[PDB]
This record gives sequence, structure tokens and C-alpha cells, in this order.
Amino acid sequence: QKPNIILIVADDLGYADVGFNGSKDIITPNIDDLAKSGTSFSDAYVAHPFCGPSRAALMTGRYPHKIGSQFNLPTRGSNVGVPTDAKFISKLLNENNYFTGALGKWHMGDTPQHHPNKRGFDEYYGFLGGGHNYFPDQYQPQYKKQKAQGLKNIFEYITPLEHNGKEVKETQYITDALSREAVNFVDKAVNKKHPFFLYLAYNAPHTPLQAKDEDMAMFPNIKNKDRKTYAGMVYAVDRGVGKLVEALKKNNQYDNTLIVFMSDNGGKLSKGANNFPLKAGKGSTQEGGFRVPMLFHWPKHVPAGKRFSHPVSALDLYPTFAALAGAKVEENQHLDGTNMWPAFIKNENPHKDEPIYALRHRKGYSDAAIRMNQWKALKVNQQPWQLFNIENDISEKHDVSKSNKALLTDMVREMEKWSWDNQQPSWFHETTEGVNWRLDAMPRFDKTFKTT
Amino acid sequence: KPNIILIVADDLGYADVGFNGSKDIITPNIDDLAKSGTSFSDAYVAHPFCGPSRAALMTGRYPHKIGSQFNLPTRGSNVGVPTDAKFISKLLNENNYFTGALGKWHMGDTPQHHPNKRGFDEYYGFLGGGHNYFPDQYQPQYKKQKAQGLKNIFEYITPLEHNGKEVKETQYITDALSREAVNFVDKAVNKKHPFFLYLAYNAPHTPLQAKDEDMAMFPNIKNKDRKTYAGMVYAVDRGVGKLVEALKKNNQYDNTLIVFMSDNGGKLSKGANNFPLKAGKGSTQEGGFRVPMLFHWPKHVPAGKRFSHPVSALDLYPTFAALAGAKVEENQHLDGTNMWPAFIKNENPHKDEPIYALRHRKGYSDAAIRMNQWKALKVNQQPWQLFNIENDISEKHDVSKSNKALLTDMVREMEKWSWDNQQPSWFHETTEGVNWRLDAMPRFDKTFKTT
Amino acid sequence: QKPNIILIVADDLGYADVGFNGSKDIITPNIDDLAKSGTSFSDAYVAHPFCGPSRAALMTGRYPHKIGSQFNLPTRGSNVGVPTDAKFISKLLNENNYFTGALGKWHMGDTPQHHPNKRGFDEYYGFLGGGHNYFPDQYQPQYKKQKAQGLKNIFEYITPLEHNGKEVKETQYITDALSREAVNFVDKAVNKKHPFFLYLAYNAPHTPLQAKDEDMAMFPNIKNKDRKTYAGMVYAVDRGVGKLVEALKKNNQYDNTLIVFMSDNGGKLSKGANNFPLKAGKGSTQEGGFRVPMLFHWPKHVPAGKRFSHPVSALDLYPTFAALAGAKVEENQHLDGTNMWPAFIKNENPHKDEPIYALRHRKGYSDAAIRMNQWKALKVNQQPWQLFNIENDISEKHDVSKSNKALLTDMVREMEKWSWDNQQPSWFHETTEGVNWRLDAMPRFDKTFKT
Ligand SMILES: [Ca+2]
Ligand SMILES: [Ca+2]
Ligand SMILES: [Ca+2]
Repeated sequence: QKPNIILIVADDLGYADVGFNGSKDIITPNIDDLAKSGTSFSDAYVAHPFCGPSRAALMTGRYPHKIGSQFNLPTRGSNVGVPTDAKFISKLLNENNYFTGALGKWHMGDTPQHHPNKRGFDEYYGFLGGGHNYFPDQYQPQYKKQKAQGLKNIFEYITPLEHNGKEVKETQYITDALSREAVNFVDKAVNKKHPFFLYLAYNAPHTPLQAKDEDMAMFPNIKNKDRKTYAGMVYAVDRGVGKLVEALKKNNQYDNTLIVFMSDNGGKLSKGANNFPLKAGKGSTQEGGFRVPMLFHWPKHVPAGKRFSHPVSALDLYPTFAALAGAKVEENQHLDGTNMWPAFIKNENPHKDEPIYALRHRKGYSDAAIRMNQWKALKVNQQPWQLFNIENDISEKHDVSKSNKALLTDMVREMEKWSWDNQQPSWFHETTEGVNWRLDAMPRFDKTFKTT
Repeated sequence: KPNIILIVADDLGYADVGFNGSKDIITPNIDDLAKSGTSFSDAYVAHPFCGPSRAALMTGRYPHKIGSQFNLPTRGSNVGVPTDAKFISKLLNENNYFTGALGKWHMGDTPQHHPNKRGFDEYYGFLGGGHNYFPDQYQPQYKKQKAQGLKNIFEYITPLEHNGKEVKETQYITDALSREAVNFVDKAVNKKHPFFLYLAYNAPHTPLQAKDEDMAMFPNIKNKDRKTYAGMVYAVDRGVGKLVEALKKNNQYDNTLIVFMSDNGGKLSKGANNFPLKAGKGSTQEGGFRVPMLFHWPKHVPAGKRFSHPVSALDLYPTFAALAGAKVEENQHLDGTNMWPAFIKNENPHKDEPIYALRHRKGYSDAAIRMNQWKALKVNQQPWQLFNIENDISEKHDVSKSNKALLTDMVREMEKWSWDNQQPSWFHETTEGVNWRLDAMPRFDKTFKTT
Repeated sequence: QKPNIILIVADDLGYADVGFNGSKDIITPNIDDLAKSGTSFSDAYVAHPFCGPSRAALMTGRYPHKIGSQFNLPTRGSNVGVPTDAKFISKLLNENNYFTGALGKWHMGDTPQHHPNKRGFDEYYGFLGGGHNYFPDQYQPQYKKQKAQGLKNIFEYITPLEHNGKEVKETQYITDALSREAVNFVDKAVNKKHPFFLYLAYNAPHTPLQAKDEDMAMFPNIKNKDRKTYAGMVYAVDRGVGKLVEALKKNNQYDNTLIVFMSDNGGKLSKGANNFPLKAGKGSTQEGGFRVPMLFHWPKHVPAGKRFSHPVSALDLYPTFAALAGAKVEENQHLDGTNMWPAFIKNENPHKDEPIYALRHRKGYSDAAIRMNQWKALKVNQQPWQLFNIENDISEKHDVSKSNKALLTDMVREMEKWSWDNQQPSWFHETTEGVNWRLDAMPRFDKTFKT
């Protein structure tokens, strides 16, 4: 009776780069099949506008700020990671009988205690850092050359992939390999006779922009070189989703599986993505940076052919997956999301009269976002707080703060209140970022929460 | 095992009760408890303002040791006095006591920081730093703001609660809290365990709002604010009388230890008087953290006496624990002492031991050390001063120049004591925390410099 | 079957100040006996180039940076110490049946929970601070005079020694007393019928430079006054080692005991030491500061008359002692060392293709060191990173970074990677050091890891 759960996460997939969310040029039929026979979300938000903190939030069900994970891990490697006392959704499900697998991108710590096998994943196949070169014919020779030279700090994008701690020699284009291993996983799950949970973390369409010629050949009308490469990268994900769906059907798993497909953040416009109609992209507190595509699919439980128009947070997946699995959640875990299912079924706002936050730090100041009901408050580029009616003004073109003073001020002060239990960052993505953090007396919330 | 009542007035000045020298405000019911018990001429709180003082009372620890050196953010927060420091209420509750808290909290409004999770079976009051006194005034303002859609409403006008459910209060807040203190000790009769009551009045803290009937009792007080203040204190005294008539009615009075005190010194610009002490609220001068206190407990606490040796608010935790038969573990790191053995023998419970105060400011800190007859003072970025506080209670005569070695030794022991102070877990305003970080605080290089 | 273990640690013993490690002037025959019938180490490194952090590392098996112990404890006293959640090697061995003793210098916290008896030492005899005056005839009168004056913050070098928390009145030159108590310990261990572990932490030859006339009389050819005093101090250690060895033989303990003799850091050149052929000394990331003498001795298990030429870290003693004792180590402990025994027996590098680090903080910047295989990277005096082939260039005279850019950069980046789990310091050795730490936004790893 308890359903299987598949969380598919594309990396830097732009808002307009799947068909079901308005793509005019990239075609994603297998992903679209899941949308057409399920529900898509027009107001889905991640907890942070870039990779590491967004992913920390997905797994922990907590705003990354609450657990010191506001920054990506140090790009050249580290002995730190998402804190081990915050129980991952995989570990919870595993403790309630689920068979658990994770594939592809991790970027939440490479130490023994931060490794997927210790965060409640029985199976893991992928690469532990922030991304990876896509062609083994290219990356394996570079790693061979650097290792034989004696070097220990080798760029994590060319290191060998692993399976449960043992290295492997990958042969296929990485997107295809991860898809293949997703098939292998759900095939292994047939014999287990428990429900299963799969975290499928594709690196596509994250840099570097490397695509197969066979995928790029499907977009002859895309004249721009990078956009074409990107299109091929996304299509490879779509082929993967089709390959996984044929395997689920083969095993009679398809009907009792909740599939969630989403992005971890907004697309990067300078690396082939499109976020139409949203402003800006990756790393912004504008909508482009943390409003993402999402679909649910689960026959007879998730309504087919619908589009859910109320705010949903990536933080909601933790308690929602838990509720659907029959897993008790303790109050000592401090989950920032909500079980969105009661409100989803009744077609009501699961965050009625409640804020959804984004807060991205920069050098000496912070950009911020608040989404509640129809309203979107925006703090960006050291400007005064702006307010938009995001239902009417999705592109954030018309600041109506001047005629809503009390409402905006109230929203900012509630964020100010919310800020106090944010931990100091446990790391930064670069050594100079942490020096500057300390030099600038951060967080400079005097700037961030100043009002009229 | 005795019942225990800790009554705490908020910003009650040193000279604003009769038993501690008031010439103008009259407090007969409070004075009754003094007359038939023991008052304390050298009683000190752990910090010269509300939040950290109260954190210390409940935890038995200097607030600096647990990151609670500042009042909680004035516009609300998700933080509070850390949950791993067990409150005296929780300890007593685990040793069979029925536990109640009334009025002011100001130690965290989250589920895990709420009174019901800090070991209080009953709670009636308001969770923030204070409250407007008249429901006729505050409830319409809250109705208007709530219907407007606003979520960050000023905590002084929000509705009071009883164990997490809201209520619609009808009386002047001081009288309501007194009434609920009666209701509590009445509920305690049927329980047949001993009880503990934390009665945290907001009077005479701002705003200065008094009943006309109380102000009418001070026709000779010409100053408007002092009159209002006087009426506010008198309302507390009426409350204490109403509680005492209830204790007698239930035959609880004879087996109850009542402690009446202030959380800190009075604020001179808001109607208080701290005579004969210098300065007031927030100072490391005596005015800021030397407070009135009485114990009352028939046959156990001597009647009509005045105890002249130093006592700390930190002492109430282990002293209440000892009197209740509650074991205290060393892993708790209590900074106070069980003052009862020394109290009975009329000896100094802190003989040859310092009592500290340390209040932070913008880019520097003021400090105080009280040991035996001596009072060391660091204030206003001046050199350390020393006073013989037995002879010189008003701190008029700095005798540091002729006691160099002693002063230096005292400061160095404070310097030693400072190292396990945690970084603050919050500040009362966002700018205070920014400045803390900008100024590289604590600037203990200034605070512990000697010559 | 399970061996006894003795860790003898001299304090600030210079690289060239024992015979077995090249001394031409100081003579140390009993120490040399252990070298001659065992193995010495030419490439032995401690975890930090000064006392407190080095010792924290020895006991915890962790780089002191990982546990907030990068600085010596506050010189005038404190309520902090090496964190209690990092299990000491003594506690581990004690939990696996060993009888445990510690002698002399502690300098890892003087509070109840940081005291030797709570860090897994059944027996303790010594002084809790960073050093001590050597002659009871001199120091006890000064302490008597200051205590009777009323002072509480008395210089830790003159305070009385203790035995398991009770004070004593020591009569002998401190080095001789500690040696005597080491005898007393191994005599007490005979009756126990378990294996034993002894941490013998001499303060010699740390300042102050105080020696017996009888020891100084053995070096008539040393014309320099301080070097002679120093020589006598080291000789007193050597007499102690002989006195301990005669006791081990008397009890038939000698043959089944692993004796490790080492220094906690490099010698201080301005206080009588010699670090030949190494550059600089105490507190430097040059070799002089953290490359130290070490010998192992254990008959039939440790090869006799050999000299091990591969890198060994003080961090290795924790897991190596554990493995030899049959004590399981959990991964949750985060040991930074390795069990060096498999590689030691095969005469292979126990840290093949693995770095050994040093990182000493200063005012506004940090000096650093990396030792891997033949290479030594050096960050000193705010200069660019240097690289030496330490096999060819032990004195660090010839920077070959200009022709090995990729290798140096790779080494620094691996240190940069390693730095991220370093905790903020939990204390500093002086109040102004911590203020400056905060003012200068430390750690300034932007300077420390620039390439
Ligand atoms: Ca991403
Ligand atoms: Ca107060
Ligand atoms: Ca030393």
C-alpha cells in the first residue's frame, strides 16, 4: 500500500526549458507525458537560488540558513558537509522500511560521515562534488595524466565516479549512465518487496555545456551554439526519464510510484538556459533564481492534466514524503516546510497567510525574497525593498510598495524575526568569501531589514 | 517539603518599598512579610536589566555563560534561553512540585522555549518584555491591527494566554495576575503535592499606567510620573495582600517560602527611586543590580531581622533545590550557592568569593565586582575604581589609589572568570549585533586593563 | 600479553640536546641506552610548535585546530580546557583495563571536568599550569607570603603541587620528584595485575632555567652560563630516566613496556637550547619549531640499534598505542594520525603520499608548514610559499619553488582543503590576542593559502 517515491532533480534547468512549463524550442516528450497525466506547479519555489543550499534543504526539510549551509561547499574540496544531526529524508524513509538509492550529484560533503551511504542511501552511484565532465573519453585521460604526475587536489569534475565507495570506469555519456543506473536500481527494487525511494540528481544541464551529437541533431532550428548544446543536454535527461518510465511499467511499479521532477534552482542565462517569463536567473532573489518547474505524477492519487497555481516549497517534500510513507516526524527536527498534501487535494494554498523565503548572501550585504499569497517582496542590489503582485506581475516590472507601506514593512519585520535562529555559516565556497564575511561583520541585517 | 513563591517586580527601585526605606510609597502587605521575616540589605541580581536577570534566576547561571547577555529582539524572534540549561521550575516539577508561572516571560516565545516546556504546569501571562495595563485600551488596537492583516504586532498589546490558548482579559493587568496567583494556590490545595509559583509582575515597568483608585492614595506626590509609579507599586502591594489572604485561607501560608524581589534597579527617568544607591537600571553602579529582597517562612526564616551579607539571585536555584530535596548534578554548572547554611548561622554565604555584573555597551563593557566589604567598578571607560561598600554605599570615595594589589587581583579573577562566557546568541536590536561584530566584541582588553 | 606504555615528554628539549640525536656537549647516557637498544626517529614531528596545542594533540590524537585548542590556555588562569568530548588516550586505555598515571605538567585545563582524574588518569602528581619553579626552598615561601596577603590570582609557577586533588608539600628539585613519583607509580602497578600507562610530563628544560649544582658540575667545559644551566636540567631528566629504568627492571616490567621518549616542541634558542642542524626553534613552522627527538624502546618488538628515517607524527601515538593495547577506536573520534606500526615494522613511510601539517597563528596572519615525502612547504614571515627538498636541505637554505610551481600549489590547496574543519579558537593565551584575532578577521587564510 505505501507508495514508492522518485525525486528527479535537474541541475540549473531553466523555467522555460521543458515543454510542460512553456518551452517553445526544446522538446521533452517523456517529461511532458508525466505532466499531461499528472499535475504541474506554476508557483514552485526552492529554498535557495543555487545548488548546495537548495539540495541541503531538499534532503533536510530545513532552510539551509538554519543549519549553517548557506553557501556551496569549498570548490577545491573540504572535510565539512551538511550537519549529520539533521536527519535526511532518505534516512527517515530507510528507517521506515524503504529501499533507498541516490544517483549522480551529491555536493553535501565527501567525508565518511557525510557520504550518501551514511545519510540513509543503501545504494549510491555518482560523483560527490558540484558537477562533472560528461564524456569519459575526455575526462578519464586528464585524470590519468594528473594522478601519475603525483597531484592530490585534482579538479572534482574529472575524478572517477563511484558505486558505494568503490571507484568505477564509466563508459557512457554521464546523463545516460545515471539513467541506466536508475533502471538498474528500480530493477533491484523488485526483489526487495519493500517500497523504494530514489534520489535521481542529474548534473544536466549544469556546465560544462557538453552534449551528444545525436541529441543536438534533434534541434536543427536552434541557431545559437550554446542553446543548441543545452537543448541536447536537456533532451538526454528526457530520454533518461523515458528509459526509467519503461522500466517502472515493466516491473508494475509505475502505478504505485510518486514521481517528482524539478530543478534545484533557476537556469543560468549565460550558459544556455531560458527562464521566461521570469526576471534574471541562477542565484537571484528575483523569481528567475528560485522559482522552478515541478510536476507530481502518481495515478489515481495525483489528478491528471491539472496545473496547481498555489505556492509550494521544496521544503514541503520532506514532511509530505514522510506523511505519504507513514513515517512519524519529531518536533525536535524543526522542519520549515509543511505537509502540502491536505491542501493539494482540496486545491487550497498550502502556505495560506505564510511566507516563503529566499536569502542569498553577497559581499557585505544580502539579497532577499518573500512570497506570501499574491505578494512578492524583493530586496536586491542594495535597493529599497520592493513589492509586486506576483499573480499579476510575474516578470516583476511594477513596484507597488509606495501604495502598500504597512504590508511591506510587516513582511520584512517577519523575515527579520525569522532571521535570528539562522546559524553562522559553517563554511564558504571560497576562502576569500569567509574572510570578507568576517571583515564585513556579516550578516549585515541592518541593511537587509531596513524599512520606510 | 515547603511550597515556594518567587514574586518578582519589574524595575522596582531600591527605595520604592517601605521595608527598604520608602518615605512616600506605602506597601503595607509587602512590609508585613518583611516585619515577620528577613529582608536583605545586600541582595544582587546577575545583570542590571530584565532578560538576562530573569534567565539567571531560572537557570541559576550567569547569563553570560549561556549566551543570554542581551534582552531578546524587541520585535520578536525564534530564539530563547537555551533548552539544555534546566530551569528551576523543571527541576522542582521532576521532584513532585505543582508548578505555575504568571505574567512576564521574556525568555523565548517558540514551542520549546514556552513556559509549559520549561517545567511550568500552569502559565497565565504575556510572553514578551512587557504589556499595556488596560484591556479597554490595548484590545481595540490589537483588533484593528489583526483585521488589517498584520502579523508583526507590538507584543505589548497582544492578547494574554493561559497554557497556549488566548484569553480576553478584563481587569488592570497587575490585578489580573494577582487574581490568577490566587486561582493557582487554590488549584494547589486539591493537588496534595508542594507547589512552586513564579509571579512575574510587569509593574512598575513602562508604560506608566495606573488606576485612579491607586493614584488617589498618594495626594501628596506632586510629580505626575512618580504618582503614576506609586499607584503601580501599590497595585502590586494589593496583589501581594490578596495572595497572602488566599494562602492563609488554605493553611498554605505557614509552610510556604515567599521571596519578594526586583529583577533589577529602577529607572529614574520612569518614576523610580534608588536611594541611597547611585544611578539605576542597566548600570554596574549599585543602583542597577542591587535590589530589595525579603524571605518569609514562619519558624524557619527569622522574623523581624535584616540580613547584611551579600546574596545573589543565582543562589535561589540551589537554595530552592536543597529545601525541596532535589539533587543538583555538577554537569549543570550552577554559578550560585546554597545560601541556607550560611543564612541560618548569620555568616557571609559568599565569604571570600566574588559576585559579578557585566553589562555590554557600544564598543566596550561596564563591570562590577562585589567581594566581602569591597566593590570594584568599571564604568564609562574610566579606570577601575574601588569602594568600601560597607562604609560608602553611594560609591562617593574611590580608594583604589591605596589598594592597588587588591583591585588588580579582583580584576584578574574576573578576567579569569570571563573565558567561558559564550558569544551572545542574540541581541535586542539588529544594529546592536552588527556593532558587536564591527567592534570585535567583547573588548575585554579595555574591560580588564590594570595599573 | 598486552604491553605497558610509557610516554616521556620533555618540555622544549632542543633537537641537538640529547646524545642519540647528535649532542656534542650535553650527555644523556640513560636516554641513550634506550636509543642504543631501540629505534630513534630522524623525522618525528609534533602537531604544533608550542606546548599546549602539542600536548592537546598527543592526548586527543587530533590536530589542535580541529578542537579549538590552537593557543596555550590563558596564562593567568581560566575555566576552559581541551574539550571533554574528545576522548583522551588515557581514558581509552583505562576503559580497556589499563592502570593510568600522569606526572608533572598538564596545561590542558584546571576545572573539575578538565582535571587529569576526569581525563582517565587513575593517578596524578604534578602542577596543572604551563610550568613551575624547580626549587621548593624558593617557591613555597613566595606562595605562603602571597596567600596570607589574601591574593587569589597567584602565579601558577609557584603554587603547590598536588596528588589526585589534595595539595602536597614537595621537598625535592621538581625534576627529581617527578622521577621519584614515576618510580612510585610503576611500583604501585606491580600489585594491580593489569597493564599500565604512564604519561611522564617533565617541565625540564622549560624556563625558568634552574638547575642543581651537582648536575651543572658535570659540564665544566660548558662556558656559557645559560647553556650550562640547561645542560644540568637535561641531565636531571636523564638521571630520572635511569631511576625509572632501574625500577622497571626490578619489577620485571622493562621487557614488556613500550617506552616513548620525546619533546613536545623545538627548543628555545634564547633559553639554552640547540636545534642543530635545524633552522630557528620554538613556535616556528621552520623545522626547528616542530621536528623533535623521539625514540621507541620495547625489547624483541622494536628493533634495537636502528634509526627510522620516514616521517612520523605525534598524532600517530594515539591509534598506535590503541592498536597495541587491543583498544577499538571509533570513526566518530576523527583521529588525524595513523597506526604507524605496520609501516614501522616493514620500514616503509607510514605517511607515504600524505601531508603532515603545522599551523601557528600570529597577529593578523599565520605561519604554516607541510611535510610530504621528500618535500617541505613553508609559509613564514608573510613571505611567498617556499619549497625545500628536506632530504637534501634539512637546514632549509635552498628554496626550489621557482622550479616546482604545480607541486607547491597542489600542496597548499590540500592544506586549504584541510583547513575548513578547523574550529574557531575556544580561547587565547592573552586577552589582547583574542581581541586582535577578532579585529583582524582571523583566520586570514586568504594570505595563508595564496598562490
Ligand atoms: Ca544548480
Ligand atoms: Ca526589569
Ligand atoms: Ca614546550
